[PDB]
Amino acid sequence: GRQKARGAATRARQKQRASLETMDKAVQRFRLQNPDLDSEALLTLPLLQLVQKLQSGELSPEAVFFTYLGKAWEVNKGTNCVTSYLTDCETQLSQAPRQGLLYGVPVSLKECFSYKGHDSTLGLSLNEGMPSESDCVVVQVLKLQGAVPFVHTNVPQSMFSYDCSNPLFGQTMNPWKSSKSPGGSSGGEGALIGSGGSPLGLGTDIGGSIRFPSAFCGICGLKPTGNRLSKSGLKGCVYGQTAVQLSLGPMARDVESLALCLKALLCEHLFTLDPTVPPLPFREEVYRSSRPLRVGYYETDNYTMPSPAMRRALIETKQRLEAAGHTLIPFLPNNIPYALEVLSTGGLFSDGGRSFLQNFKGDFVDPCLGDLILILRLPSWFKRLLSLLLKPLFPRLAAFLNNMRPRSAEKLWKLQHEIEMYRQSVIAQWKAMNLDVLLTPMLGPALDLNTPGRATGAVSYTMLYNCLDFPAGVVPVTTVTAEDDAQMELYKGYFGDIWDIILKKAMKNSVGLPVAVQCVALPWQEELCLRFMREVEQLMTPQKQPS
Amino acid sequence: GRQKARGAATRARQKQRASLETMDKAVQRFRLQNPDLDSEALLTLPLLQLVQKLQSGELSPEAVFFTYLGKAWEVNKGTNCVTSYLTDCETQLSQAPRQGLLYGVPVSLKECFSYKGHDSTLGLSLNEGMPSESDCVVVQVLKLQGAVPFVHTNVPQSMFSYDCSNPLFGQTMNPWKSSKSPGGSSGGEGALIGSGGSPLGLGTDIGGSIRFPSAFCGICGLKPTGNRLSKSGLKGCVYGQTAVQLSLGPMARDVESLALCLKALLCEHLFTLDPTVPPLPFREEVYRSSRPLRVGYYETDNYTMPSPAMRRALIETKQRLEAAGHTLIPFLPNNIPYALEVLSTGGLFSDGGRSFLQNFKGDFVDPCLGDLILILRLPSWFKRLLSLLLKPLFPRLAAFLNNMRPRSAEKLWKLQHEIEMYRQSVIAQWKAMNLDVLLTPMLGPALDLNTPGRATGAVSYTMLYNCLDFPAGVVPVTTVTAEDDAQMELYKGYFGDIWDIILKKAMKNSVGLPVAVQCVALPWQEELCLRFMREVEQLMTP
Ligand SMILES: *[C@@](O)(c1ncc(-c2ccccn2)o1)[C@H]1CCc2cc(Oc3ccccc3)ccc2C1
Ligand SMILES: *[C@@](O)(c1ncc(-c2ccccn2)o1)[C@H]1CCc2cc(Oc3ccccc3)ccc2C1
Ligand SMILES: [Cl-]
Repeated sequence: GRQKARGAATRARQKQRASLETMDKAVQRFRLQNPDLDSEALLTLPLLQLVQKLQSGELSPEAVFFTYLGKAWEVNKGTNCVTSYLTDCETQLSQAPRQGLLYGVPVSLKECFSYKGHDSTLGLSLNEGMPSESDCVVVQVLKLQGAVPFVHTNVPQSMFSYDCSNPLFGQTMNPWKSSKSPGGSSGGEGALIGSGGSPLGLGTDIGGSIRFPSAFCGICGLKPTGNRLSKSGLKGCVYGQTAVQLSLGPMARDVESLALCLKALLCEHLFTLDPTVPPLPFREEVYRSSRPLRVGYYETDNYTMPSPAMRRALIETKQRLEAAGHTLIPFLPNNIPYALEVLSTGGLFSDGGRSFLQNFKGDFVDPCLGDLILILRLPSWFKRLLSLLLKPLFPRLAAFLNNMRPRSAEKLWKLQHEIEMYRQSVIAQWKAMNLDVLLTPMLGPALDLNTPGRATGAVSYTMLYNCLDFPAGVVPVTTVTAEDDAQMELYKGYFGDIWDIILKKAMKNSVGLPVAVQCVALPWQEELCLRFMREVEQLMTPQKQPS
Repeated sequence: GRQKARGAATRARQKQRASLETMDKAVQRFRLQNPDLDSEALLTLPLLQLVQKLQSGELSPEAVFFTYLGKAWEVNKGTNCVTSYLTDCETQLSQAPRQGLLYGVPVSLKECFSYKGHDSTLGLSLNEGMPSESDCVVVQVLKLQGAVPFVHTNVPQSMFSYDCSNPLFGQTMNPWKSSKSPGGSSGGEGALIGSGGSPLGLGTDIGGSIRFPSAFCGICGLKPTGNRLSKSGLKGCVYGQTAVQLSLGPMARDVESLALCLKALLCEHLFTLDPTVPPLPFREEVYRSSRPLRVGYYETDNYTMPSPAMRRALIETKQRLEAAGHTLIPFLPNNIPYALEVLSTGGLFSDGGRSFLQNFKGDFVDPCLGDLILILRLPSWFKRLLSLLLKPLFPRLAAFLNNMRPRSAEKLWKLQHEIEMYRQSVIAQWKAMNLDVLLTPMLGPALDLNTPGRATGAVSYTMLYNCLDFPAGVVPVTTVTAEDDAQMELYKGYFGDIWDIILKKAMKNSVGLPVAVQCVALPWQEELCLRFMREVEQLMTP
C-alpha cells in the first residue's frame, strides 16, 4: 500500500513546479521593467547596508524583492531548496510597515514555520494537502517588522535528520558541491542563503538543525535558548517532548544579520502575541561590547573525532582570539557520553519512538533517514537484547539502542530531573572557570548525500547544547584544503564502529568546502553569544564586516 | 515499623525546642541591654518605612532583629509556626550589605528554602538529620541584598497540602482562631507574618501554597510565573515533574512589600547565580503605572461554590474598581474542569503517585493529608474500576481518581502538549476580551484544621493558575460578617459530593476571619499583577 504516498508526492511536486513557475513569471515581468538595475550589486550588499538603503528609500522594496526572487529561482535549479512560493508575499510587500526594522527584507522560511494557505508537510504524506490556516507568531512578527517572507524551504522527512531529502520534494543539494548534503534539518535554508538566494532565513533546531546546514553551506546561524523566541505555530512531527528543548533562530550570511533579526524579533509584537515568551529585549550594549573575553574551548569532545579541517578551524580561531587579547581556557562539559546517550537520546525517544513512528504509517521512508525507522519499530525487548549483544564491541551503538526504548512517566520524570541536574553541573563547571563564552568544533565539512542518517554519533557537537539548552551559534572560519582532505585517510574515529566508518568516507572529497566553529554562551545570553560570534567572524573573515 | 520515624520526630522536637530556647535567651539579653526601645512602634512600622529607617540609620539592624525575634518567639506560642532558628543570623546581621535593598530586614523562610547547616525536612522522617550543605540561591540573594533570614517555618508533611501539620513539628494553627488552619503549604509563613512575627517571608506554590496561607491569615502573597525566580537549592519531595511548574514568591503584610522583595530578588546576583532564570529586571514603570485597567472577573468558577463572604469580597472589589474608573468585564477561563481534573491532577501525579509515595515509606501519614496516601497507593486497575463506579453519582471524584493513575512517557508527552495548548487557548480567550488583568474569588475563610485534606476540589480557584502558569497574587479585602456566616448554613456546592459537604462544615464559625480576592496577569507580568493588587489594596483597605 504505497498509492497514498505516491499521490501525495505527485501533488506536492505539481505544487512546487507551479510555485517555481509563478516565481519565474513575476521575475521576468519585473526584469523587463528594470533592465538597468544592477542586480549583482544589490545581491552582494551585506544585509545591514541593504536595510539602510531600503529605510532611506535609496532602494525600493520591489527592486530588492524581485532581484532576490530571481536569484532564489536561479539557485534553486541546482539545489532544489525551495518547496513553495509564498504567493501572497507581493501583497505583504506593498503593505510592509515603513518604519519596521526589517522593512523590505525578503526572508526565507524553513517549511515548518506555519504560513497561511501553505502546507508544512515536513516531507510526510500525512501532512500533504493540509494547509496552515494562520501565520505562526514569528512570521506575524517578521511582517510587523516590514520583512517579506517569500519561500518555504526544504527539510529532510520528519526533520529528525541532518540530511535534506524527503519523498515529496526530493533531495536538496549543497550549493558548493552537488554530491554533498547541505546539512539539515534546515537544509533548504542553508542551500538558499549559502548560494545567495536569501539574505535572511529562519530555522529550527533540536539536535543541531540550524547549525549543521549553516556550517555545511558556509553561512552563520544562531540557535537561541529554547524559550527566547516563540514556537507558537511551528509544525513538528512530535509534540510535548520537553526534556530536549527545541529552539528557532536566524540563518544568514554574517553575524550582524543574525543580531538584526534577533533585535527585530525581540519586540513588543512578539511579547504580546506570545506571552509565554519572557519579554527579554535585545541588549545592544552586550552585543556591541569590545571587552576582552574568557573563552572556554575544546578541540575535540572525545566522542566524534573532528575532521582535520574542523581541528584546524578550531586551533586557528583559538590562536586569533589569543592574539586579540582574549583568555583561552581549556574546558570540556563533564559526562558528554552520558549527556548524549542517556539524556539527549532518551529525551528525544522517551516513548521508544511511538509518537514519531505514527507519522510514517503508509509512507515511504526517505533513504536519507537510514535505518532510523527500522530501528525504532523494534520491540522494546529486542532493542534491549540487541543492545546487550552490541555492548562489548560497540558500546556507543548499544547505548543509543538501549536509550531508544519506551518507558513510564515515572522514568521520564527521573530523566527530566537528571537533565536539570546535568544543566546545573555544566553551569557550575563554567562558573568555576569564570567563563564568558565557549568555543567548540562544529561538524564539518559537509557529509556526502545519504550519509548523515548513517552517522548518528556526529550530532555530539551540536546536540549537547540542546540537552543543556544554551544558546549556540556557528560561524564559517575556513575552507577545506587539499592537505586537510588528504588527512582524512588517517582518520579512524574514537570507537571504530559503523558511525565512525561512515563519517570517515562521508567527509572525504571536500576540498574548498566551508568549515565552521561553534560559539556558546549561558542560557539567555544570546547577545553575548552573538558578540563572540562577531569577534570570531571579524578575526577569521575580516572582509565580512565594515573594514 | 515506625522506630526510625519516631526517632526522627524526637530529634526534630528537641531541635525545635532548643531553637526556641536560643531565641528566647537572645531576646531577653537584648531587652535587658535596651529596656527603653519602643518595641510596639517598631513592629507596627510597614516594611517600606522599616527599610527607610534602617537605611538612614534611624533604627539599628540589632534593634529591628531582636524586636522581630522576640515577637516571632511570642506569636509561635499560640501558632507553632517556627521549626528552626537560623543560628548564624546574628553573624549575617553584622555583615549585612549596607547598600542592600533589604538591609537589616528580618526574613522568614518556608522550611523548603535550603539553609546551610539546617534540615529541610518537609515534615518527612527521611529528611531528618540531613542538613543542607549550602543556602539556596534565593537565600544567597536575600543576604546579598542585606536581609537577615532568621527562621524556618512549618509546612504540612510533603507540602502536597493546603493545611499545615506534619508528624515532626506538629500542627500550625491560624493566629486568628486556633481551631482554624493557617492554610498551606506555606502555613508557617502565613501564621508568622499574619500575627506580626515577620515583615517578609518566602513561600512556594504548585497548587495555591502561597495563596491559601496568605488568604487564610489575612496577608498579601504573590505567586509569580514559575521561572521568574530561581528554584535552585529548593528542597522538594518529587523531582522532574515539569508539566505544572513550581513557583516561589513573597508573602508580607502589604503589596508594596511584595514589590520590594521581587525588585530586590530580580538583580544581577540572582541572574548570575542561576543562569536558567531569564534575566528580566523588575519593571518599575509597569508597577508604578496608574492607567485605567480592563479587568476580567468572575464571581464563581462553577466548580467550587464560593462562600457568601468570598462572593461578597469579589463583588465589592469589582464595584470599587468600577467606581475608580476601571472596566470590569465578565470573564471565565474555559474548560476549568479539564484544567483541574486532567491537566493539573494528571501533571502532578503522572506516575500514579509512585515518586511521591517513596517519601512515606516507613513514615507516619499526618492526619491533615486525609486519604491522599491511601488513594495514591491503590493499584491502577483499582483506581480505574473505582472511578467507573463513582462516575454516575460523583463525577468530580471519579475524574480526579482516574487522572491520578500512572501512565507511559508517550501519554505524558501528550499531556504536556495539552497543557501548552490549553495555556494558548486561555491566552487567546483573554486577548479576545482585550483584558489587562483578571480578578477572581479566593478560597476563604480559613477551613478548620484537618479539613483542607478532605476538600480537594477547593484548590480550583488557585490551581487553575499553576496549570496556566500565570502570575497570581492575593490581597485581603474584607472580614466574615455575622450575615456571611449565617448564609454559609444554606451553602450546597455544585456537586454535592464529600468535598462540598466538608467545605460547608469546615467554613462554619468564621466571623471576623479575613477574606481575600485573587489578582491575575499574563505570564511574566508580575509587575502588572502587583500594580493591580496595589489598586485592590488601595480601594478595599484605604
Ligand atoms: C534538527 O535539530 C531538528 N529540526 C527540527 C527538529 C525537531 C525535532 C523534534 C520536534 C520538532 N522539531 O529537529 C535535527 C538535527 C539532527 C537530528 C538527528 C537525530 O538523530 C538521532 C537518532 C537517534 C538518536 C539520537 C539522534 C535526531 C533528531 C535530530 C534533529
Ligand atoms: C502547594 O502549592 C505546594 N507547596 C509546595 C508544593 C510543591 C509541590 C511539588 C513539588 C514541590 N513543591 O506545593 C500545595 C497547594 C495545595 C495542594 C493540594 C493538592 O491536592 C491534590 C490531591 C489530588 C489531586 C490534585 C490535588 C496537591 C498539591 C498541592 C500543592
Ligand atoms: Cl522559561
